[PDB]
Amino acid sequence: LAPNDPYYQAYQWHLHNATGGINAPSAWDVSQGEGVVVAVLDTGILPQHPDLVGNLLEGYDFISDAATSRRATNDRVPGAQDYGDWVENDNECYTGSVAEDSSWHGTHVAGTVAEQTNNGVGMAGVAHKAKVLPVRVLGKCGGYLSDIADAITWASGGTVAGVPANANPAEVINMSLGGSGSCDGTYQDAINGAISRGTTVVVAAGNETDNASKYRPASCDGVVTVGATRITGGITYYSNYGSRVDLSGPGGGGSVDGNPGGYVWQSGSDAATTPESGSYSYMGMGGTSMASPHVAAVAALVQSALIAAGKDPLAPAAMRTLLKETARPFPVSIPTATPIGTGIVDAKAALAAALE
Ligand SMILES: [Ca+2]
Repeated sequence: LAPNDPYYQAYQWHLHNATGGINAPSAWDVSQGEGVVVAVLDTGILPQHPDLVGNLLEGYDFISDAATSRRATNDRVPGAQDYGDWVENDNECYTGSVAEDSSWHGTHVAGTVAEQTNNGVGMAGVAHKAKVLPVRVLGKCGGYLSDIADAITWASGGTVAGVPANANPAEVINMSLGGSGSCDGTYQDAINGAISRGTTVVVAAGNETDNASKYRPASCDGVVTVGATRITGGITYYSNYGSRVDLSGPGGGGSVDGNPGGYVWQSGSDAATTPESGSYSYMGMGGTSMASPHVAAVAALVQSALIAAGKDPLAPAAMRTLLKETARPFPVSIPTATPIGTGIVDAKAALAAALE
C-alpha cells in the first residue's frame, strides 16, 4: 500500500526506506491492526488532532500530582489530554536540567502507532486501523513510578483501586519512557500482571548511550526492549545497548542525518506551553521513544491479522520471539560491545511468519 498522506513520501523514511524502514507498505497489504487496542503510556494526547481523530479511545490520566499533571487536583481522572510538560526554568527537574518547551511526546508516539493513514492529511501511522488507548503518566519533569505501574495494570485489564474497570483492555502496551535503576519489584509485578493477561509490553531502551540493564523499564523481565537505528540502518549515537535489547526500530539519528532523515515524523503541535499556545502540526523527533512504537504497532498488526483469520493471538513470549526472529539484520555493522538486538523490526516478515 502506498498511502496518499501528503507528507508520507518525503518525510517518513522510517516507514518505507529500504535500509532504515520497517517495511510498512508491504505489511499494510496484509493488516492495518483493525480490532486491536494499543495502550500508549506517555505524556497524554491531543485528542482532537485532525490526523488522529477516529483512532483514539478516551483513556485516563494516572498522574497523581497536580504540579506534574497541571490539573486542579492530585486525583487521577478520565481522559488523557496532555496539558503540556514544559518547564519554564533551569534546574526545576534536577540539577543542571534545562528549561524546555512542551514535547507533545505522547501525541507523536500515538501517531507512530495509529495516525490516520491514506486520508489525504499529514502523515501515516503503522497500525492505522487499530485504536490507541492513551494513558497519561508523564507531565512536568516526568512521572511517578507508582503511577506508571498502576497504568500498566489498568491498561492490560487489571484492577486498580479508585479507577473504573478498563472496558478496552490492551493487547499491546507501549512505554516510550525510562529512568535510571534496574527493574524493581513494583514495576516487575505490574509487568508480570500485564503478561499474565496476554498483553505484550514494548519499551524504549533509553537514550544514554549506555547498557540498557541499568535503566527501567528497559531492564525488566518479560518485556520487548527496543533500541534505535538511523535511516542508514546503523545504531544511533544515543541508543542504549546490551544483551537486554531485543531488536531495534527506527529512532532517527539526529542532526548527522539531516532533515528529514534524522527524525521520525508524526502528529504533534508547535505549542510551547499549554495546548492553546500553539496549533496542530507534524513534528520530527528522535529517540528510542520513536523506535518503540514502531515495534508496538507491528505487534498490533500481527495480533489483528491472526484474529482476522480466526487464529489464536500470540502469547507475550511468542510475540517477542516472533519479532526478534523476523527482524531484518542490520545493513551496517553493529559494534560487538553495543548490541541492539537481532535486527530492525520488519512488519511484513513478522506477519508472514505469524500467518504461516
Ligand atoms: Ca494522515
